[PDB]
Amino acid sequence: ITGTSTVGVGRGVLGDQKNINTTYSTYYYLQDNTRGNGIFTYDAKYRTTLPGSLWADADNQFFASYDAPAVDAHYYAGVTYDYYKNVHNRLSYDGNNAAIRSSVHYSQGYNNAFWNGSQMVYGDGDGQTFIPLSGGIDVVAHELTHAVTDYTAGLIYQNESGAINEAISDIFGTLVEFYANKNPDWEIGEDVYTPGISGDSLRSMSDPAKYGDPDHYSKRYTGTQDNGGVHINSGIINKAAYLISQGGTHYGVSVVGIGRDKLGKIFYRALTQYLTPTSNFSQLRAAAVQSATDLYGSTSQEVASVKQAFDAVGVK
Ligand SMILES: CC(C)C[C@H](NP(=O)(O)CNC(=O)OCc1ccccc1)C(=O)NCC(=O)O
Ligand SMILES: [Ca+2]
Ligand SMILES: [Ca+2]
Ligand SMILES: [Ca+2]
Ligand SMILES: [Ca+2]
Ligand SMILES: [Zn+2]
Repeated sequence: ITGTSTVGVGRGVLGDQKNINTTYSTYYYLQDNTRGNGIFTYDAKYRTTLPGSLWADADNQFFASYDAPAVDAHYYAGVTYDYYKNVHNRLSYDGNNAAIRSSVHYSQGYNNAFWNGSQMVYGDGDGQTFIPLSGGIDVVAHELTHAVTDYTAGLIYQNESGAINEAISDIFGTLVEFYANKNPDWEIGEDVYTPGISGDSLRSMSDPAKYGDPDHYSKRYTGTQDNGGVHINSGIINKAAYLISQGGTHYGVSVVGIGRDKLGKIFYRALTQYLTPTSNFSQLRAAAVQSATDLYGSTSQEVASVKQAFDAVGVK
């Protein structure tokens, strides 16, 4: 909407206070004009029609329980925009500052979040498996990264390409979580998963097997559930990414870590210059090796480490 840029204040899902960019025209709307062509947050009102209504508030204060998922979706979309712009020189998900749209309060007891082809969508959870999912910065960045993937490599959402698609979202979700630097880790969704259980998460990149996911190509799932295991087999690539960054010895294969920034540069280049809609794991290995070669040179430690990591997870 047309209006003047303002700064509201509120509390997120975890009870933390933050400032948010809003727009004033009669009401204060969750419309952040400071980033690209805007970040817009909508109320789905417990229903499934999308996007719902642009979030309107009378006083620019967002401290109601109902406000919390909107505050975090809006704010963490901003952080994710900043990561892509500042770290990768990418302007929004399409590279041309497309408006970023999110809807919260989707459906009832909805234990998931997704990119629907046009926007991000967040359930509130059922209060047992999840609390409102926008409370996780890794979750928000995971969802926006699906949009980046769709506009770039275009990895088809099934089987190996789909598992790469998922891993790309977990990798950048995690790198955004480190960028914001609040309780960062290599776990996925820990901030909004199972409020009654401490110390767990939906997935782990450092040890995917902790939550039943494969950490070696020999353990890949090839059934039909979960689109051919896109959230399962992602563990193989998540493990490789973790090893590239942090190092370690996995099934006897030692990897020299090169750090998060270089992991991010290598995978961003692979995503945007080499991967295609049908890439499999072997082709991802080749893309990451080529990307590291471009950035650091054929004889570099970075290239050697990428090879070590894929060797470690059984991907040739
Ligand atoms: C980071 C998580 C908290 C949320 C994350 N959600 P996600 O991977 O975006 C869900 N994916 C999804 O719904 O894809 C199906 C789809 C939806 C809409 C259009 C096209 C395809 C997840 O791992 N979900 C688990 C699952 O769906 O099994
Ligand atoms: Ca208010
Ligand atoms: Ca964390
Ligand atoms: Ca995390
Ligand atoms: Ca938990
Ligand atoms: Zn996903």
